Amino acid sequence: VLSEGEWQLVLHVWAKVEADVAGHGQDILIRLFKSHPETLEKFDRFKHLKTEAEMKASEDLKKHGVTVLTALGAILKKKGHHEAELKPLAQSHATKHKIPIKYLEFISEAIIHVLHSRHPGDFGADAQGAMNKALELFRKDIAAKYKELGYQGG
Ligand code: HEM
Repeated sequence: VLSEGEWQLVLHVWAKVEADVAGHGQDILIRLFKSHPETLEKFDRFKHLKTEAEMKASEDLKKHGVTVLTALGAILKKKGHHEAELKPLAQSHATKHKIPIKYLEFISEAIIHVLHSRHPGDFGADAQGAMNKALELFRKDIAAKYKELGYQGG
């Protein structure tokens, strides 16, 4: 789907994420919750966290951010050949809970924001476009897996 050069830009910046998965995951989740507070409602065990400092101090939130970015990184490294990885994630997101595709757009925005805030020298326009396409592909394929399970993602 993406070109080889696009995937290489995606994985180049992802290598920077891997130097500090926990910190990236905290900042991505906090940006998501700050920018779109309705998403915090989906996490019953994070609802009692009232400030950014409380969110940074929560080991539970930090652990979940690592779980999130580990799954995403594994998907990105498949360079689109990710059906076996996306199916369980769709089930996690469409069965136990109901995570609309729009919420995946919100977290994608937070991912772009944090990557550019931390790594501007390795996340210029071409890299941003590549990551945007990779996350678009992720969201499109997740949406199809949602429908397979009976969830329209709305
Ligand atoms: C890049 C996008 C995302 C990725 C890669 C991702 C990944 C994951 C993973 C790996 C799990 C654990 C699944 C398991 O082990 O059973 C999970 C659970 C969950 N996700 Fe996501 N997630 C993403 C976005 C979101 C968003 C945007 C929301 C809500 C607005 C959300 C809500 C949840 C909830 C509520 C759970 C259950 C966690 C719990 O039981 O405490 N996810 N996610």
